[PDB]
Amino acid sequence: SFSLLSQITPHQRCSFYAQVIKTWYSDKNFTLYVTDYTENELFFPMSPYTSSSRWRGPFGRFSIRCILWDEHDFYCRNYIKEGDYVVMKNVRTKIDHLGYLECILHGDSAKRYNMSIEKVDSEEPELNEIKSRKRLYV
DNA sequence: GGATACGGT
Repeated sequence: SFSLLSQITPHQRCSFYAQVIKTWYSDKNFTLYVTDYTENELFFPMSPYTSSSRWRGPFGRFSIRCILWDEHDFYCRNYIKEGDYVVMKNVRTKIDHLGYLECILHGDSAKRYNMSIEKVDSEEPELNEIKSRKRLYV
């Protein structure tokens, strides 16, 4: 069962459609910042007043950090791009050291949790409400 | 397992 990002809470597993806003690779993991243009009180409030950021929106509490480890990292690092639409299935949520929600994909070689992320074609109607909502904020 | 909304590798 799919949730809107407004609906997700810490320390569960969930699934959602989203757009990728920001990527960052490192030698430990791959990070996505993603949104479905719904608000969550535990999301970081992104400021439009920061000087010099490459972030162009959405602002306020509208996006979530996803940390991708191991096979998820290796698969996505050079594949998932800023602007892409994704569907993410059976991922874990937690709270960071400051009280903010984030999503995690741990390594799962034993294939216990059936986690996945894959690209979604821009034309898929599953993305329609994301698109409809994004019009509110541009 | 990383470590704060940047950095744009």
